[PDB]
Amino acid sequence: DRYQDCLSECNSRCTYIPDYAGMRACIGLCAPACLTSR
Repeated sequence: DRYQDCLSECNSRCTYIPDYAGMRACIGLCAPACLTSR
């Protein structure tokens, strides 16, 4: 589903973030925004 795909690439995309806080927040908000925007 578009949800799994988006989240997948999204996570693996923001996974490059060295900061644990920035990474968790980025991926944590990326999904919600993606689902609400998609």
